[PDB]
Amino acid sequence: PTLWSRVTKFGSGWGFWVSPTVFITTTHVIPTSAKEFFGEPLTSIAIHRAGEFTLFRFSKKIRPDLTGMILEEGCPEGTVCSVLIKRDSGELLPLAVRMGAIASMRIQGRLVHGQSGMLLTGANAKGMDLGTIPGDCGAPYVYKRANDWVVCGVHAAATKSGNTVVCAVQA
Amino acid sequence: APPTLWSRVTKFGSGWGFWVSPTVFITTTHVIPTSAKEFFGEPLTSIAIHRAGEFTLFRFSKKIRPDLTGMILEEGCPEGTVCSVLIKRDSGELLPLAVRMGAIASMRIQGRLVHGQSGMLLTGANAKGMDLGTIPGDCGAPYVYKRANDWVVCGVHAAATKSGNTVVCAVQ
Amino acid sequence: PTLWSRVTKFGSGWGFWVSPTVFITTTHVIPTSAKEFFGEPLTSIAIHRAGEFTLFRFSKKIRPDLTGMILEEGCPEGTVCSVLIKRDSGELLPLAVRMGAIASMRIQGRLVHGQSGMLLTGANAKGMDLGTIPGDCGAPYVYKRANDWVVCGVHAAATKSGNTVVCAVQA
Amino acid sequence: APPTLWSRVTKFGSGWGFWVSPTVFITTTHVIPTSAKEFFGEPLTSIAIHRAGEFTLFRFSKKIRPDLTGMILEEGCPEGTVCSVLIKRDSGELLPLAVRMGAIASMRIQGRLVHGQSGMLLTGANAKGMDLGTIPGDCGAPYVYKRANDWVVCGVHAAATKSGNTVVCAVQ
Ligand SMILES: O=C(O)c1ccccc1OC(F)(F)F
Ligand SMILES: O=C(O)c1ccccc1OC(F)(F)F
Repeated sequence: PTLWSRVTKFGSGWGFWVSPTVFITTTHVIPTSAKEFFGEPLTSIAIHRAGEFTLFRFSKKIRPDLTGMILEEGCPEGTVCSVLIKRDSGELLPLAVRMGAIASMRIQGRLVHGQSGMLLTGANAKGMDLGTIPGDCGAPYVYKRANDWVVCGVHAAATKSGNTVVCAVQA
Repeated sequence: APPTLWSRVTKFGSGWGFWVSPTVFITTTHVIPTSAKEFFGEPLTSIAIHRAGEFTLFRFSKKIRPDLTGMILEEGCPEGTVCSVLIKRDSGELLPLAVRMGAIASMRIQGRLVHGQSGMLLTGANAKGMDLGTIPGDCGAPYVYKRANDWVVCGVHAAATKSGNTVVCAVQ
Repeated sequence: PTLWSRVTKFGSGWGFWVSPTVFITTTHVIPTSAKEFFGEPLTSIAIHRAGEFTLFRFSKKIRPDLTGMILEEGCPEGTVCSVLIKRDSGELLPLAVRMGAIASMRIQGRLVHGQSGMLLTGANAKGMDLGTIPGDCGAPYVYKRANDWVVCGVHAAATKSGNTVVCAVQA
Repeated sequence: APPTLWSRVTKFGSGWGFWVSPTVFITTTHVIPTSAKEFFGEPLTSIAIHRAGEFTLFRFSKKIRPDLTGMILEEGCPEGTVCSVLIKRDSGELLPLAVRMGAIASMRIQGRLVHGQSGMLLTGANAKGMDLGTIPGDCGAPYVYKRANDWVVCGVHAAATKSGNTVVCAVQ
């Protein structure tokens, strides 16, 4: 009965269960030495990568407690999403982000491609929480539309200021 | 928010309260159990109650929480200050909901008349629900913000609109 | 062909032409000594006041160049409106405001009733423009909905900070 | 924005340009008339052109605008800075559109590849239109912001998305 339930610690960051068999994450957090994930051998896992966005489809239900949600290739410009950040502290941190255009976007010295957005906290977090930290990568971008939650990508990067974030998206 | 702030948040009646010092506990008036004659081992006799509408402050005659340092409680915060509401949810999960504070207001929220410092949640578009917004069970949860050095507490969770987006913090 | 066209200097502030015969303004800006407005005698003008919101209906078309727009009693909580500020300088200043609840709201020492909102400029204007000044009262609150512009009230007050505004609304 | 800043905004080709000093005029590359051999009485011969994609700077050999003081032009602004875009519209109307600036970006805007400092308009929800947003005619309009004492200029209007909400400022 909760979206928070779907946000799972993974590699150097997090990922998100879209359904009992589909898990999405940020490509840079995935382990580079692995034979199995969540007790299924890589043998049995379809991997689909598109830049900083990776989708895994398992051959058996890993989370049969979940129903399948809508996944979309980003959202309409001006949509206000929630980035669902979990911290190792036990803290849950849903932050509002106004989404902008698809772009390639030089984020502290790095070329990153995805949908840009700006945190509504503007306070421009520098250790009060209120913004993202490197450890948060792979957290999902969701919003409510009619009666349904939509997930439209995963957290790939953020600028020192904290104002600008990049959501990696399905191709 | 630091653990010593989470530490001050106590389960109380139909919601929560917050330890400002070893002898001072604050909460929302409507969560206080109406028939209670004793709190933390002390009878009403031994407790100073100060009530102003939906804000209630208890001062005990002995240190109930000697592990704590006295903190700054202020009468709300400056307009435009972004606060965290320290909400505990099922399973030792900590939910510090970001809120932009505005004006001292009076409102009718679902039949009932409410007075305090209004704010708007910064967690999502329609914050209607337990995942992005408040629930009745969160009443009494403290509003807090970090200054240059400090954290300060400025009120307790009293109400939210059917939409989710607007909250009311009751104030000293 | 422009919404800006409908924003007309008036008394100590402004008002807005909803149609050729209907003009809305903030009650406190209206002149307290008058026999005619826009060349029609008060004789011929229906006045409807509700607190800080006043509607005038003329007996003849004053602005027959305009079509009639939708007027609504405030908007849904979380709607992002535009306050259409005109300055005596010639400047046009559309500012985004996220609307909140109907409330009575003590704004620098004054009881004002209407829909509260917060300026997205957050910078909290103190002489860069980016916020309202007393002279701006009566400016309309509009937003786009399907193919139609909606007007849902007029600017009645703002806090020193600049963050909080009150939109006066139809009863 | 002060009148001495509005004063610097000149009608130029398919849009606008801006006088940084008596001898320095900046604009968006794509508004420059392609067949022009003379500007403000001077032939190309006598003008220093510096071009970096969609930003063009002209330095003349004589004071074209001796009424002006030299101003600070910077290579864009810090992330989170709120700028004004100094747009002139039909009838001596002045439209300083509020924009929150973000990251140096590369985008495809309606078939065409664009590079500069991205921002989001603060004028309304869907800024699609001339009343809340930009139009093709606004290209070259300067981006400016007020500091403690100063105003600074940090780029010129190069592009906007079909939605309205995202703009691109080309930078030195
Ligand atoms: O001191 C205790 O017994 C205690 C134990 C767990 C949690 C809170 C406590 O403090 C108090 F609220 F005062 F009871
Ligand atoms: O100095 C002038 O002739 C002048 C007159 C009106 C507007 C701009 C002007 O400056 C210049 F752009 F340089 F032409």
